[PDB]
Amino acid sequence: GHITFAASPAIALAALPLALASFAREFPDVTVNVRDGMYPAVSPQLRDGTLDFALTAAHKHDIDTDLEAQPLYVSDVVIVGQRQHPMANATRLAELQECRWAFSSAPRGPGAIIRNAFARYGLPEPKLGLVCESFLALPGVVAHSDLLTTMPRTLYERNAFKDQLCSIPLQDALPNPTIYVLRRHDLPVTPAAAGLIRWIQHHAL
Repeated sequence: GHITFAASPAIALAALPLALASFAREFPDVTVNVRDGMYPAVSPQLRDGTLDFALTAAHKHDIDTDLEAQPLYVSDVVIVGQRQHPMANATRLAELQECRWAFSSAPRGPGAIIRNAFARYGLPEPKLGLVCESFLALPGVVAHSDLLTTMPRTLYERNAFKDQLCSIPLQDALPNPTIYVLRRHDLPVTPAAAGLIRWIQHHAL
């Protein structure tokens, strides 16, 4: 009667608090253990049963065979800088090509989202200003610098420095990651876990 799971920052900030409230009404007897986790770091923990499931970005084709992937949603990735950044009003990635970036976490390694974005539009590599694996730390770091970064729209909307940040109004396309429910496919689902996932799905809409 316990559920142990990991959640992405976007989910942890909006869907999760509402989902745990609704879930606790329906299953008042189940104790939840929630933690951060991103793929591929969660993979060993999913494999060995220490996590029941992880809600995380990943890429369909790049997930260990042991795991199934129920896609929930495509995240909304935004580019974020300090509010009066010289590139605040930029609409094309080429206009950003000389900025320094805070490379943020992603399944394929820090900055993978912006590097992939720059690559797909025929640009050279984005310039590395620093690596910030902590989504907790990221908004305050960017607010106190002229670094740009990428983050989930949910983090951009819900962080303690929101009054000191902007989102770049891009007309170019960012490779949005798909958020999955990741879990051993040989693990039957309990109605408790399944219901918690439905609630998270419901409130992330």
